[PDB]
Amino acid sequence: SGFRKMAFPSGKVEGCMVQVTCGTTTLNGLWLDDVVYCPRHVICTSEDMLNPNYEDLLIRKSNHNFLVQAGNVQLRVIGHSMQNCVLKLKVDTANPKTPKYKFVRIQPGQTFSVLACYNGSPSGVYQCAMRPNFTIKGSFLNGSCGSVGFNIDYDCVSFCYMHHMELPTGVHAGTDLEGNFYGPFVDRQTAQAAGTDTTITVNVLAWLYAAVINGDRWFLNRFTTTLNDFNLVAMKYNYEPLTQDHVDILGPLSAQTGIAVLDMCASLKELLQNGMNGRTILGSALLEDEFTPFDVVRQCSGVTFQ
Amino acid sequence: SGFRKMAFPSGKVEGCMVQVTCGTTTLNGLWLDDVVYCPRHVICTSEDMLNPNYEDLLIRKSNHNFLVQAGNVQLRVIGHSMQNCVLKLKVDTANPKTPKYKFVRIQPGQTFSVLACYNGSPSGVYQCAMRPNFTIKGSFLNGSCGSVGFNIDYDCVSFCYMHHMELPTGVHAGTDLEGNFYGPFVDRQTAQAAGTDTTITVNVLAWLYAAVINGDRWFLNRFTTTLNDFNLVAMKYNYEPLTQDHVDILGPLSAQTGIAVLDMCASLKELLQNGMNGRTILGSALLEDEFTPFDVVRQCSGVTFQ
Ligand SMILES: *[C@](O)(C(N)=O)[C@H](C[C@@H]1CCNC1=O)NC(=O)[C@H](CC1CC1)n1cccc(NC(=O)OC(C)(C)C)c1=O
Ligand SMILES: *[C@](O)(C(N)=O)[C@H](C[C@@H]1CCNC1=O)NC(=O)[C@H](CC1CC1)n1cccc(NC(=O)OC(C)(C)C)c1=O
Ligand SMILES: [Cl-]
Repeated sequence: SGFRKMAFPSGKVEGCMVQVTCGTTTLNGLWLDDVVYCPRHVICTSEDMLNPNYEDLLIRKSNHNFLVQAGNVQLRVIGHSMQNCVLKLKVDTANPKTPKYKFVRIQPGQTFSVLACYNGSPSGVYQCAMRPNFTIKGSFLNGSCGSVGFNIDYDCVSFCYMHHMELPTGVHAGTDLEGNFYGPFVDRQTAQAAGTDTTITVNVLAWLYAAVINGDRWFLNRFTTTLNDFNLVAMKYNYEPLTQDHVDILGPLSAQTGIAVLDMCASLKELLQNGMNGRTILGSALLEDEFTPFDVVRQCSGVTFQ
Repeated sequence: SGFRKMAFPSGKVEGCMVQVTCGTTTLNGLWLDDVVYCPRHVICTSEDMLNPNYEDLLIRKSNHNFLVQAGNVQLRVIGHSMQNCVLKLKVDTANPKTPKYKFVRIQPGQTFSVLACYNGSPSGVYQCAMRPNFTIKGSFLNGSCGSVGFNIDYDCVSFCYMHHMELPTGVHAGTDLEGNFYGPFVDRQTAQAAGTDTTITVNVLAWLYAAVINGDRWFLNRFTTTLNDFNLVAMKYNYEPLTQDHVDILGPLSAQTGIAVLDMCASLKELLQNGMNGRTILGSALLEDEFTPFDVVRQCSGVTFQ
């Protein structure tokens, strides 16, 4: 009973956070096995940030220019390389708390937990989504760079995000753990703007299913819709197109509630056209788009992590 | 920048969570030193839960009846006692990952993080407030009992909540770690209901401060109200009275933004009387009351925990 925006438990990632310092710049690093990963802009001064030639900057650095601290213990750096926009520091010590893990690149509309860190120390955890414009709506202050986003499957941590920068209107941009940016952003202190954002329709529908599961039913109507007619209405309110794959993906939730996906779509269509009339769904006065169908199943079925 | 509902890092609690099985009932326990703490209704069947005579049922229990599992490892139970609604199982092994901890009773209006567990394994983490009617709006399925609520200050875990119950309306009740219920609820199957709730005025003001810190300022106005005039209005909308102590507690946020509390209160008065008129504050179309002044200061100044 109840439905909450729920993060993964963070303990397996907490054990991997370290502090990386290069001269006067400090930020967070991820220590897995004998590698520490962090944003490459740890090597820049404020001078360099406007237009850094990173390759050039790194050449002038040495192993001993990188100070890596795990709690009380300094780790000796014995090597360094750059992959895309991340720096990999080989250290002499493998992390005894390294979990089973992999690195993944997620798609827009997918969700993940962020462990916000300052000076190598966990501060807080929260769930967000990769927006269709390839930003995230995070909560990040100066010092948070190198904080990571992740999913847990059973006992395997999938790392999908590392934090690099803030963009206009207080949204955030970063990379996968191979150092490729999500979206068309660069790690440069420069004028950059995200595209116009849209609502993740398939996630809105999953959350309507969560509502029904949790006993909010008032928005169910008597109608059905075609996919074509649903999209005509959705386009008009800046919703992402719903595809047949999305319809198929919502099938398990549809079977659990006995409400056909295109019946739920007719309900959503009406909500978009007429509004909510000051009425709430799962205690929300707007439609929520940061739960995937899998997130809903997980929470409503009680999936747990080893 | 940005502002999210943020839980504490859950790792220190995760290392304390175990599974407690008695006959047909499995739920979660908290393993600290050589004691496992769990809800005493673990000892009941179904006909027991009418009005269970806990003291009598416990006498008939053997230590051997309590199957405590910590990951792959059976903990041997060597004693058992009851304190109010909590069972203390003495086991032959002290938990090596026992953090620094305290047991505290929180006040209504204050927040904490919930680590929702099933079968002694973490499922997720989220932030809650102890409501003025002594319920929490959580997300708990069958198997969740024994999940705890906590705060962390530096390296110290303050355990404030252990989960026992769902009520009608999909809200939740439980005890402190000395086993005393928050509110007038009892641990048996008997029809039980939350009293009427109220909005935590001081928390709504803190969140309006959070919004200003983040540059969301459209609702600010040049007007001022007296405290009495504010309370005349807010009380009509089922908000808690704002006291001078609340005004003092908001001092830091007031000083940080330069906006006097009684200035800010005129915004709140106007938002109550006229609604938001299609706009949002920190992405919400409703007034949020589950951030304390401290939560705002912590998240907006990046304070850290290890
Ligand atoms: C990390 O480098 C860090 N040390 O934590 C920084 C985190 C951000 C600070 C404020 N919020 C954050 O998430 N990242 C930066 O400071 C980046 C560096 C990046 C380019 C390599 N950075 C530098 C300069 C400016 C900005 N952003 C900025 O000015 O944003 C607006 C919205 C004002 C245009 C930035 O992100
Ligand atoms: C735990 O005991 C557990 N095993 O996990 C139960 C957790 C709840 C089940 C679903 N969500 C929960 O939070 N708690 C109970 O089942 C309690 C037992 C407690 C009192 C000793 N319990 C027992 C009977 C009834 C109810 N509530 C109930 O039926 O509520 C509705 C809303 C259906 C009227 C209850 O919580
Ligand atoms: Cl809302």
